[PDB]
Amino acid sequence: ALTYRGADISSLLLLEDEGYSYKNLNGQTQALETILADAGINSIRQRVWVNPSDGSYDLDYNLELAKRVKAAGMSLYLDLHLSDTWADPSDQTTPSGWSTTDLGTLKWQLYNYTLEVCNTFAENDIDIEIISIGNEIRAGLLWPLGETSSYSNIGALLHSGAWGVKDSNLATTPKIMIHLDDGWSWDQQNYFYETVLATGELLSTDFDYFGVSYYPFYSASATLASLKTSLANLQSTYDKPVVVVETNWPVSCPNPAYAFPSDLSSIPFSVAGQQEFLEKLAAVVEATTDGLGVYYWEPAWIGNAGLGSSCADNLMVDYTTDEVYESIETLGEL
Ligand SMILES: *[C@@H]1O[C@H](CO)[C@@H](O[C@@H]2O[C@H](CO)[C@@H](O[C@@H]3O[C@H](CO)[C@@H](O)[C@H](O)[C@@H]3O)[C@H](O)[C@H]2NC(C)=O)[C@H](O)[C@H]1NC(C)=O
Ligand SMILES: OC[C@H]1O[C@@H](O[C@@H]2[C@H](O)[C@@H](O)[C@H](O)O[C@@H]2CO)[C@H](O)[C@@H](O)[C@H]1O
Ligand SMILES: [Ca+2]
Ligand SMILES: [Ca+2]
Ligand SMILES: [Ca+2]
Ligand SMILES: [Ca+2]
Repeated sequence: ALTYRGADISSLLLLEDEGYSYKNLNGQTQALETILADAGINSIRQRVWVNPSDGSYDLDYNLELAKRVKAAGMSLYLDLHLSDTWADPSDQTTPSGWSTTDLGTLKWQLYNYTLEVCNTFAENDIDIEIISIGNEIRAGLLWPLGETSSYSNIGALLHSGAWGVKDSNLATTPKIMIHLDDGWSWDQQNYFYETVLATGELLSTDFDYFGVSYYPFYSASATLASLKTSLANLQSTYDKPVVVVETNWPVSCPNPAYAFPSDLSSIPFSVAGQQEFLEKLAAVVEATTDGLGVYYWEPAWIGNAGLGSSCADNLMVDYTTDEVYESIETLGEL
């Protein structure tokens, strides 16, 4: 098995608030984290926002959710969006209150944030396994100061964030991840790290794990073969372990906006499809020297079945009954 077989279920507490509830494989209502834990899912990924208006995905939200993850027996991976809202390669909005004008000041705010996110978690007695300094930061983070016009700035902000983690009172220090999208592209992956490390503002010893996203429905170049190479090259070149931290496969996709990659076009859009996909992905990752795991993105997000894609349903739960699909078991045995 993979060391880590996970899911990001950040939406859970918001969805429980609206009324919703989940059924296990045997038709009995049960808390989603216990259902998942029972399937072999050993790790839960959670997105963190800094000061969202309505408190979605804030620190308090995450402590509430992480207690339940801890209780259930699973490890915790915090995905620091380092923003008040969605962070991705086309939106990296600096948190309100943080500097859009002074790097010296933004670095301090970031150090303080990671330090004290960590110290609060240590205070509430919750262990953190993985913390990412940004979500999908290939186009940088904390705009404008960390836009890709300044890899020197990005490198320096990462160093600040990492150092807040190291300096916290966590009994065990979380493994620090840098997370880029387009995991399949070695040129994208390598370009970021060589350019940033070349500056000398990020040190190789500032972080522990590579994270990558790997989605099949945003470009026909996302071949399993291209991912195998990207992952192997990241590891050979920089001597660090690699994790696929976000992936989906549709159980229904009638109007894709992009051709699926050539080595995945024979996989159906069904629950069985999801399993075959996850198995083929897991094999790539098992065979990568030091390939530690796979996390599915938002398997249970009722009312957002498309999960942002041009595909109709990417969930691992039946949204007509709120019952989890068998694909959850395949995820847990990867
Ligand atoms: C540095 O980072 C923290 C983390 O976001 C910023 O928010 C402040 O966090 C501290 C530490 O958790 C809070 O203080 C603590 O509050 C609890 C409950 O009231 C109390 O039991 C602890 O003993 C401690 O006082 C603080 O309230 C919170 N502040 C805000 C405005 O939310 C902090 O502000 C950052 N620092 C700067 C100077 O920007
Ligand atoms: O509700 C959809 C939501 O998707 C967000 O993006 C997620 C994820 O956070 C990213 O890390 C990844 O690149 O893509 C997925 C969507 O497939 C997005 O940031 C939001 O704007 C929403 O569309
Ligand atoms: Ca609640
Ligand atoms: Ca069974
Ligand atoms: Ca079980
Ligand atoms: Ca730009």
